[PDB]
Amino acid sequence: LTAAGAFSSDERAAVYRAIETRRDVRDEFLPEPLSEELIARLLGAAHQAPSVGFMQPWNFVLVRQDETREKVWQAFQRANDEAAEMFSGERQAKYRSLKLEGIRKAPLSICVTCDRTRGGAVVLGRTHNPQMDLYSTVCAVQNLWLAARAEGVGVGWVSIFHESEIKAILGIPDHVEIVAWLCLGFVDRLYQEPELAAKGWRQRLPLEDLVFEEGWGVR
Amino acid sequence: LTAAGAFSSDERAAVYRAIETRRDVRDEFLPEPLSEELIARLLGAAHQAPSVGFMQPWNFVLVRQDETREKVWQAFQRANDEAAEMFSGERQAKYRSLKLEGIRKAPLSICVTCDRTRGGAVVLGRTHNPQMDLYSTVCAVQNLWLAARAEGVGVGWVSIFHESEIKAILGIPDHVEIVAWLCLGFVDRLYQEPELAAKGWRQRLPLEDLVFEEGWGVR
Ligand SMILES: Cc1cc2nc3c(=O)[nH]c(=O)nc-3n(C[C@H](O)[C@H](O)[C@H](O)COP(=O)(O)O)c2cc1C
Ligand SMILES: Cc1cc2nc3c(=O)[nH]c(=O)nc-3n(C[C@H](O)[C@H](O)[C@H](O)COP(=O)(O)O)c2cc1C
Repeated sequence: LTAAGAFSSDERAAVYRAIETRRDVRDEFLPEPLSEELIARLLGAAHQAPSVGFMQPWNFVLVRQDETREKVWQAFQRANDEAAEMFSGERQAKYRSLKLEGIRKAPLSICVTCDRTRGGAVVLGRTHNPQMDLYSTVCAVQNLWLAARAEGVGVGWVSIFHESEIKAILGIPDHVEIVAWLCLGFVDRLYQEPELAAKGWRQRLPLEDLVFEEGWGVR
Repeated sequence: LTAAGAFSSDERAAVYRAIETRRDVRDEFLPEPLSEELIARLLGAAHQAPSVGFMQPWNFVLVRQDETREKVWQAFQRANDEAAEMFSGERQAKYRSLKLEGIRKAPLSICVTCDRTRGGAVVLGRTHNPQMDLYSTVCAVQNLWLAARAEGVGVGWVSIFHESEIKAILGIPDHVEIVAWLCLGFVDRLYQEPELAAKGWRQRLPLEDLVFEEGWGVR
């Protein structure tokens, strides 16, 4: 190991700037393809996330064809109407007004998966909670989401669809599970607070109400 | 919604630095207490994470007492004994020589939970994959891991336990699930590559092997 400590004031500020201004983007994606170099940078950041037992359970399928985007978007529509019919009155009306994906518009999409069987028979750290491998994959997603913002690339996670329909589109095996579908593209503008808060779907919870001391429920 | 774009060369480098140099720390934690302000910043960061339907399913149980850390440590050991047992001969010995937690060393520990029933009867984006709320919570963890790195603070995830045991020690309800136990403390030395690689457990996988173009298995 080598010497380490806190970043400089400017370095820490750049770190919190990405964490604080990254948004989940749906409708602001610009049409320019992301350079090959920029993509390698984004995947690299993801590849450096931590992973249980250093399993590195992830795979990334790059999707850049209209044909594929169309099939995925339709799978979204089928699922989204279904989700829509799970609400009523004004909350349903409000649900149908939200943009929940940017699939056909984002010049790039990425389906991040988790190979449940990588790492051999037994994987360190996943001996007691088997979901840790999936969680590892999410860490890879956030690292990319954060790297993306710094590059001025908007990223949007889309989870509205029946998994099996997507695995069919991409040919993903049974031992591999989809963790996320991500829409990517440059942006020249972002919301300053979560879009769902601005559109009145749900507001930011008071952090002070979610922190306990020693025991659950104890402030 | 306002104008936005890529970070400056220096800001981008800072974000990538945290991403590339952060590690899972187990045995280098320092006894020095973290200030309440430093803890607010780390928690603030996590709370800036994305969350399905803006669910914000997380809660953070700060642990700072010797007695709690002792009970939690015993839990770890039992779990870890039965885990080591799952490896044979050569590998088992290697497993046993690894340090997989700094529960007793870390001056601060944080149990990050996910309330499966928050957000109402139905929660946006979580109508097809009921796991999206846990995934959201992992995003919170990764933001805290990254901010912590910039603060010169180390973070170590420990998942080798029998969850039911930890829930009982912290008095966590049935509708709430533990996503992660994070050990925290200042750190002045960090491995230059994942500790498990340096110790011969698993090497870094070749990213080129995990990226596909358009469909699974296609280069
Ligand atoms: C696991 C997960 C799944 C998500 N799925 C969707 C989705 O399907 N459609 C969508 O518009 N947003 C989706 N989101 C984004 C949240 O709605 C978003 O985090 C929040 O409303 C805005 O957060 P932000 O302003 O930090 O981006 C998802 C987020 C997470 C963490
Ligand atoms: C979901 C998850 C659970 C983990 N659980 C443990 C654990 O129980 N004990 C441990 O020593 N490390 C644990 N780790 C850390 C990994 O072993 C470590 O991230 C990897 O070997 C190299 O990580 P780094 O690049 O962060 O150093 C966990 C990581 C993840 C993502």
